[PDB]
Amino acid sequence: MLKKKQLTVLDLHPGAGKTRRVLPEIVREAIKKRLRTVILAPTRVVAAEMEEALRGLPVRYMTTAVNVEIVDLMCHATFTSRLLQPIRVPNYNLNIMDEAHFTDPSSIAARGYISTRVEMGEAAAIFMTATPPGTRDAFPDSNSPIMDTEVEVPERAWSSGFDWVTDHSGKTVWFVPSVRNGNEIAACLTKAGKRVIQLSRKTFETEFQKTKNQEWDFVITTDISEMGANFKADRVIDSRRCLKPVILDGERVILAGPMPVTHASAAQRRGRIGRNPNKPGDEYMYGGGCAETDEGHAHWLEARMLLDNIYLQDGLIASLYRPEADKVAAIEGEFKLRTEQRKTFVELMKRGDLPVWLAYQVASAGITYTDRRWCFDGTTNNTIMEDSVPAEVWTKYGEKRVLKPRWMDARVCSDHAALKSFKEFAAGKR
Ligand SMILES: Nc1ncnc2c1ncn2[C@@H]1O[C@H](COP(=O)(O)OP(=O)(O)O)[C@@H](O)[C@H]1O
Ligand SMILES: [Mn+2]
Repeated sequence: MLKKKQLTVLDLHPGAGKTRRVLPEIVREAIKKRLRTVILAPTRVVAAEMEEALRGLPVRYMTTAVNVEIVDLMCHATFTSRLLQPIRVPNYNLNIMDEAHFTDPSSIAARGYISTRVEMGEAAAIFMTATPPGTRDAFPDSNSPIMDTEVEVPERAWSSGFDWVTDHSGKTVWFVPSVRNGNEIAACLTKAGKRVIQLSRKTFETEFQKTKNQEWDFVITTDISEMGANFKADRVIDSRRCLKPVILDGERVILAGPMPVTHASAAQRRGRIGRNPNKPGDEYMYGGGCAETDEGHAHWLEARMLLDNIYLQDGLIASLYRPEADKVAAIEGEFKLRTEQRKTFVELMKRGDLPVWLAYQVASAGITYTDRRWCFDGTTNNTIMEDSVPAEVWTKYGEKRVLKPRWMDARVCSDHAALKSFKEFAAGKR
């Protein structure tokens, strides 16, 4: 697997031991061969788990998530961020991506960068995932048999007709299509006397610990838990539905759907259970079919925005990883920014915590990071609502204004927490 100019897809079925058994073997061999190696973990939670699997081995943990060399370990997003910034990144001879199905824009971009370096003959790479891009198998092998049942799954509060949900006496991981939908289901379950933990992208690294430290009956989670999150559960309830960010008329981003998940997403959701060879009969209840909803999904356009701004060699631009390259229609290099606008782009995404697409619109317009006039001078149909009335903030000048951004990205106000963060941004508070 370790030879140069080779990209290996390590696609053992879920729970087969890719992360805990195969990975340390790979690391020991890479150290013996003096290969400069990067290990890419999807989340800080997984990075901390990897330190336990890699205990003893000389690995530099480039994250504060690990309380503790020619092997570096960092998060997917950190790798892509460092490539975008002036910071020097080693030309790693061996690039290991764990949970390489992650569809975050930074993860897609990292796969494009790594796979291009391999294609140029400069490096080796190992992509670890049970569900490579394009998988059509929602029901892969597992360590113990799974009971699969197609069934109508509630997506709103319910009173009758779903007794099977609450009659269960084990622990359930329930994949919902959005934070707001999960809030409603959570409230309904809590009213029925269940103890519920909710997880989403921005709360995961913090709230996941409650699944170890607290008694719980349900974990209500968005698709973030598709990325190596381990639960001691015996049932998965899968709405089989997700929101799809879509760029409309090249001018705005909406959150379309909910709509079907990909086969890979469904397989990863189901793959939370059936992982213990000593506990057969975990249950997977699924509420819809699968479809290729990554086609036209904004994350792959946003990956091209990132990759267009990563230096590879002179003027060349890395391509997306071939199996996922057709999921976006874009002109190669069309998002490349000059030095100063690229710095603004990066700052809008990191400190600004704006979605990639929105950060690009602002930076490519020549706006500097601290200049928030664009948050207020949009068209009337770009007005953002809070509790059914136009949302308002005090500008950094002390004037109360309606939030009406020049470019509208639905992800800045899809839940209360997102809106709170964007209001603070519009006010100049970060
Ligand atoms: N902390 C742990 N202690 C013991 N076994 C674990 C632990 N975490 C995961 N496992 C088990 O180890 C096996 C392999 O896990 P893993 O390497 O994560 O599989 P994969 O990466 O192929 O999905 C699975 O059966 C999983 O349930
Ligand atoms: Mn794994």
